[PDB]
Amino acid sequence: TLENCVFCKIIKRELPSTIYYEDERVIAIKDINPAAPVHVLIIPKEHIANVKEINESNAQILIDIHKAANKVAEDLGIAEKGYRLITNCGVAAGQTVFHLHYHLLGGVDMGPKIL
Amino acid sequence: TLENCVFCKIIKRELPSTIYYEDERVIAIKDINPAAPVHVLIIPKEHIANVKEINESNAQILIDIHKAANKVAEDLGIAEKGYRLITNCGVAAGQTVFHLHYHLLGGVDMGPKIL
Ligand SMILES: [Zn+2]
Ligand SMILES: [Zn+2]
Repeated sequence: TLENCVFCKIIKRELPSTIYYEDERVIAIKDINPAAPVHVLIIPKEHIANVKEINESNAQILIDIHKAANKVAEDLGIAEKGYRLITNCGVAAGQTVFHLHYHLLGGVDMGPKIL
Repeated sequence: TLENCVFCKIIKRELPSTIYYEDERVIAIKDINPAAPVHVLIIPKEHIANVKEINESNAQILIDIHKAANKVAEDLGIAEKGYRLITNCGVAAGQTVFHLHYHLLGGVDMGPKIL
């Protein structure tokens, strides 16, 4: 855990959340400034800055991350039409919370341009 | 392999490519219609439609995928400023080639809006 990390705080129940999935390794929460009708953040409980810090010792968390993305996509009714997953590394990529997460986005036709 | 899949063809050398990383499980190639100065597709050799088909039996490929994304991000000089990874499931999410891949995007400030 990092003292000053909003997601770490959310995990330890120092701030509120809307939690769509949870276990000892990962949590999935509602993004409070959604960029699409369904916008969930899939967050590993271990504080790691972004995917640049993933390596041989911790990489299994990617599995949990994608597992929970799929389960939540089903639970929230976007799985069949589909969805986008995004993770960012660094401020140039738009990262503003430096604790690894994927954005699960869905419920609107997002179309051709990915950027 | 699927007969009619462009990426499968690329892998079997029936079409050309610019290949930044390769082993028996994964390949990373240049996107020929780049959406950013660096735009690489990270593609598992096994033909799977998108991440909705990832499950307990095949999920280890996510690791290879993120490993190669990181190595290529370093090789191409975008790792330090950072980068975005994107994968899409379904036409509503903008998927047009139905063989699982991540887009590795970098070399330009992409900023706040992820969609
Ligand atoms: Zn944290
Ligand atoms: Zn294929």
